[PDB]
Amino acid sequence: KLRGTSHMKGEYPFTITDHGINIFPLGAMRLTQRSSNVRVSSGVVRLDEMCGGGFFKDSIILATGATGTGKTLL
Amino acid sequence: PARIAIDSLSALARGVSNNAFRQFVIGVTGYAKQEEITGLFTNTSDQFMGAHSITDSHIDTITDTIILLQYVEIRGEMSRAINVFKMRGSWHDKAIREFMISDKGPDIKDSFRNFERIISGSPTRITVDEKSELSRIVRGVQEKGPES
Amino acid sequence: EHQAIAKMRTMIEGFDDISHGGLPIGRSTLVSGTSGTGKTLFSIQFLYNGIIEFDEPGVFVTFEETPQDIIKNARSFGWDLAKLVDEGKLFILDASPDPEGQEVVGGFDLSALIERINYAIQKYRARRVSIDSVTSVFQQYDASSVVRRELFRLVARLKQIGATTVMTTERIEEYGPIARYGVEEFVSDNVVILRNVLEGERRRRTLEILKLRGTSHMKGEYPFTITDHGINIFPLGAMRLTQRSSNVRVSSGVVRLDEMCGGGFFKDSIILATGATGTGKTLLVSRFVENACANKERAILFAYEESRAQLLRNAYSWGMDFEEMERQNLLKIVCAYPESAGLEDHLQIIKSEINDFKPARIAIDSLSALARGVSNNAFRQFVIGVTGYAKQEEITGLFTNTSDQFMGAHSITDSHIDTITDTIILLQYVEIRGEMSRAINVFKMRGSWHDKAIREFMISDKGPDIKDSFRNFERIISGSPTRITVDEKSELSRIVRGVQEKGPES
Amino acid sequence: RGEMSRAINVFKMRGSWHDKAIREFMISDKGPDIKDSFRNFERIISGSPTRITVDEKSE
Ligand SMILES: Nc1ncnc2c1ncn2[C@@H]1O[C@H](COP(=O)(O)OP(=O)(O)OP(=O)(O)O)[C@@H](O)[C@H]1O
Ligand SMILES: Nc1ncnc2c1ncn2[C@@H]1O[C@H](COP(=O)(O)OP(=O)(O)OP(=O)(O)O)[C@@H](O)[C@H]1O
Ligand SMILES: Nc1ncnc2c1ncn2[C@@H]1O[C@H](COP(=O)(O)OP(=O)(O)OP(=O)(O)O)[C@@H](O)[C@H]1O
Ligand SMILES: [Mg+2]
Ligand SMILES: [Mg+2]
Ligand SMILES: [Mg+2]
Ligand SMILES: [Mg+2]
Ligand SMILES: [Mg+2]
Ligand SMILES: [Mg+2]
Repeated sequence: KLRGTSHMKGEYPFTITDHGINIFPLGAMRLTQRSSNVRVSSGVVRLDEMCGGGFFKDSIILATGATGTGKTLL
Repeated sequence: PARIAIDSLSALARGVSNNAFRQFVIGVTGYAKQEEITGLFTNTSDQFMGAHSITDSHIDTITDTIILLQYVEIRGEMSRAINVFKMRGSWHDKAIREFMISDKGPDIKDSFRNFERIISGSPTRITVDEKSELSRIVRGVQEKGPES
Repeated sequence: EHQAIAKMRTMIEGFDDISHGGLPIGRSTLVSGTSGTGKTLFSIQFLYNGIIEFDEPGVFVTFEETPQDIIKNARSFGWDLAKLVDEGKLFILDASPDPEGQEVVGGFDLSALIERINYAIQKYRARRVSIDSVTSVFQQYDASSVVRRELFRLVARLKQIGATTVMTTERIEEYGPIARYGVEEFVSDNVVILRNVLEGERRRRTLEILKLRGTSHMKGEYPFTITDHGINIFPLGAMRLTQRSSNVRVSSGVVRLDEMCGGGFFKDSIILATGATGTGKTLLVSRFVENACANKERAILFAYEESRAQLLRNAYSWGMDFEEMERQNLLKIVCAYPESAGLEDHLQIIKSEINDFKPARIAIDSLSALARGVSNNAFRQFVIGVTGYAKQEEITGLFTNTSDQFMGAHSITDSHIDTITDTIILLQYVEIRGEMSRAINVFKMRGSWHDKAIREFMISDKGPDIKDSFRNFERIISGSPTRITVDEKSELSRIVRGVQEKGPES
Repeated sequence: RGEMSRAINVFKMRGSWHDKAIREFMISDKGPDIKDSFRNFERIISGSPTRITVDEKSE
């Protein structure tokens, strides 16, 4: 509590390092990430063609599959 | 870095609770999203073939583009296959392709067109009279055209 | 009203509903809870409101906080108790001990205090009274039996005086005893309990009325939030089922669909769009929000999966420029991580934003996003909320739900919200010849007729294209169909040879 | 054919190339005698296969 004002409610994980306390407001970060129309290769030209030209520079790419399928390669 | 990659988020979700994982993901995800860093995350589905869900941990939603690898039982042999399941900004291919791994790398060949139930890993080969119709012996209407 | 007890209005949002009218007049209500639970706000706000809406001067007794501080803090929400104390509408009565004190004084002071309070009320002609943390008073050196007697006295003098008091109290455990000494619970006329349940790192505050000696009220815990406006409770169970229903129609942003929908969605309906990840629920919503703007209506989009930036890249790639939509002051996008608050909070942020903008169309992209980690009973209860609000407000709704398993989903929703929604538009993948193809289906419409066809649809730069169904297919829902042909080649436009042209001319 | 026959397979080899076939294999006083694959079966992995015996192309 902070009699008199507002704040963020809940627990928050922080880490004691060589630079003291470091708290990560994993709920404070805002949904204002920058997004463009740029492309980038992958290391696989054909894959680049299937994806439509290439992975966007601004994005997250996920690679699923059973053990041994070859994500580590990609 | 301009590009970051984490091999097996599936490794990090070992033991740790779900909610605590999803939190980590959102974390390493958004920091890379706002900082202009392209990132490739690796997930290993606990069960080869027959996997009914993209990720056991249900992260698939917090992602932009999904690339999927999955074994396909073909004639007593375990072959790979790849699919750009989804991409938010682009068009991307909808063909579940085959692919070999060599000393050179990943060669993405064709799709399994003559099959059914591919996603289940153990597909059903099904040509038995390919698209040329029972008229491969074209009936016999064409018996008038050539003469003397 | 049929209630043997005449109640007084707190004017705190929804408390009155929960208490079926507000506090009983001439009695005392124990409002207790742990630390930072809302006690002092409630009390303060209880006096305030009686002052601003009924000109009912009030007396506020403090045992720990300083009279300067109760004023200082009270500005946080935007009230000037100062001025009120100036007009003599609010007398603050300081009973905090001193920074340079002694030891011993809690019985003849309880008598002196009663005699004190009687005065202030007599002098200010007050009708409302608060007593903050009586607990801290016996917190000098006492035991159960001495408290009960000393409370009883105060309460009894208060009721003889005819005052409608409110006493705050502390507890240690969120679910254990109600009060500290475990005696306040039985000497009060009414008991209001405030909790700040931790549970999974987040924090949820609820308000409960255990008892009102004399009347009915709303049983159980009810969520509430503290904001720049004070306390705010949501009677998620008091929300009656008497929402208006019309036969009007509204586009879906996509024509073919509309057809499929008997003629465009109902103005008064909750719309559910399920399907595997990547099926294009997001797309559809974008069109649904767009169309309202193309017709000059206001609509909000609450996105819990995509950034406001990305939401625009993709929206443009699908044609439809959201930029303008923001400019013409017709579309308003929100964006919020579900982990950036609890359900009680998100529910209100939505409502609020729904008021400051008066949408006609609302679209929450990914309810299954909000379902992350929450207990189903807590989620279902959220859904009912947003949904309900939207229904009783004539605001069409388009909700989105993503299924945990692509292809092979034996259920519309994993949270079984199915029956809350009025219309359902389904999306899924179809492994047709080594290829993942999209298929759209209008599963159910409550008031219309809607097509019963599982049409294939392809996504393009222009957007959604609704073709035809895989008639010659069995096990379609299986995700990976089987193809049986009694025909196919059948008419439609046989005539072989050279049927086409090419890019040159036709 | 109503018999519990074994099969071996190198599922994944990180460095090497390893064979991809699912090979039949028996056991005797000599040890493991790996045989041929089930080239003409479907759903081996599942355990309860299904011979294809495709009518070739049927001429
Ligand atoms: N030099 C190579 N030549 C042919 N095939 C190879 C070669 N190296 C690896 N492979 C094949 O690729 C697979 C290796 O998988 P990969 O390293 O891509 O990562 P993964 O499947 O995502 O994760 P993990 O390595 O833990 O299994 C092997 O199962 C094997 O069949
Ligand atoms: N403007 C505000 N907006 C949002 N929250 C606020 C605001 N002002 C105060 N709060 C919150 O309200 C709480 C204040 O509690 P309050 O002073 O009403 O009584 P209490 O915690 O029940 O008892 P005590 O006075 O002993 O702490 C704090 O926990 C704080 O986080
Ligand atoms: N410009 C485009 N052209 C062709 N297809 C596109 C285009 N944009 C997106 N798509 C397709 O639509 C999908 C994007 O999904 P969409 O944003 O519509 O929401 P969703 O699938 O319902 O939910 P989520 O995006 O959270 O997975 C991609 O996977 C892709 O196949
Ligand atoms: Mg692996
Ligand atoms: Mg690996
Ligand atoms: Mg998604
Ligand atoms: Mg306190
Ligand atoms: Mg207090
Ligand atoms: Mg989405």
